[PDB]
Amino acid sequence: HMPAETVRKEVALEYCRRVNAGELEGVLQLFAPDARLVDPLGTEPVVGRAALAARLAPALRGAVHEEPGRPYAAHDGTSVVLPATVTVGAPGAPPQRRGRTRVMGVIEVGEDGLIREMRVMWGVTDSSWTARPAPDEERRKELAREHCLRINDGDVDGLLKLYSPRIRFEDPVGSWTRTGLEALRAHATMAVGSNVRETAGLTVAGQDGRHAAVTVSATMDYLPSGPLLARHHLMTLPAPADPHRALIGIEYVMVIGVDADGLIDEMRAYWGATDVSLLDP
Ligand SMILES: CC[C@@H](C(=O)N1C(=O)O[C@@H](c2ccccc2)[C@H]1C)[C@H]1O[C@](CC)([C@H]2CC[C@](CC)([C@H](C)O)O2)C[C@@H]1C
Ligand code: NA
Repeated sequence: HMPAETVRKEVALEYCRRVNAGELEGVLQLFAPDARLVDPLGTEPVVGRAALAARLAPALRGAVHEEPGRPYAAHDGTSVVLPATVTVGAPGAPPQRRGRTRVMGVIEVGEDGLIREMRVMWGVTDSSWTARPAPDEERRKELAREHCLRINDGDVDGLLKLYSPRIRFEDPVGSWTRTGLEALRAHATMAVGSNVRETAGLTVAGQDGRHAAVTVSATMDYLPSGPLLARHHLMTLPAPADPHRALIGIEYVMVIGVDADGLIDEMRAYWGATDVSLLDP
């Protein structure tokens, strides 16, 4: 039996706390012995505690500081996503030569609560270490926001133009994969019919020429989603007295992957029961 959503959220924030405390050993104890770290996306994984120590020690020596945002869960018993800002320099650099990077970390926690995998999404356009251009990263972050805009405008035909016929999507992570534009059309049609509104917060790109992610605050009519969420352990609040007036709120992170033609061919949404609220009335 897998760690509760709130426990996985605790582990993600604890990682930041132990990094911040400068505790190399303490940090390492949070990871499984054979854990994998990918940072940034589009690099070889670091594998195992010896390798992780080699990777983290220089950052600890550079007084790395991590300022976490809000964590998001999933319905897979394992995943959690944490936006953060990370500041660091060479050992003993003044603030002048410390760079700051916006990231979103994806962690997969084991049954015992230890981190099995960590993938860190951030692009050059998310970091003060460089002003080099990366038009592709910007394009992908824009596409993530454009999804929300088209849903909000009720423009299902428009939304589908962003997507590949080969689109695989999963909502929430830990459900199942749906394939194809007609499935996306049905999902989007249900969203629009439920008065879904998707308000985007923060974006980051991955450095793999493929990924981007956006934080989203959504609302929608309590019916029909609420009773379905309740039945599948995704809404643990009491039912509203009048389901016809109530709204559901969901905080999530949407990760997208973009193909060789600039179309979105992968989409995942990270949220769980602890990310779901009820606006009643
Ligand atoms: C049936 C539809 C809904 C849905 O998938 N699910 C659901 O109820 O129950 C989940 C579920 C999961 C496992 C088992 C059974 C049910 C899942 C299928 C959700 O889908 C919506 C509306 C289309 C969209 C809007 C934004 C977004 C993220 C919140 C995502 C980026 O599309 O989800 C919100 C709605 C709660
Ligand atoms: Na930059």
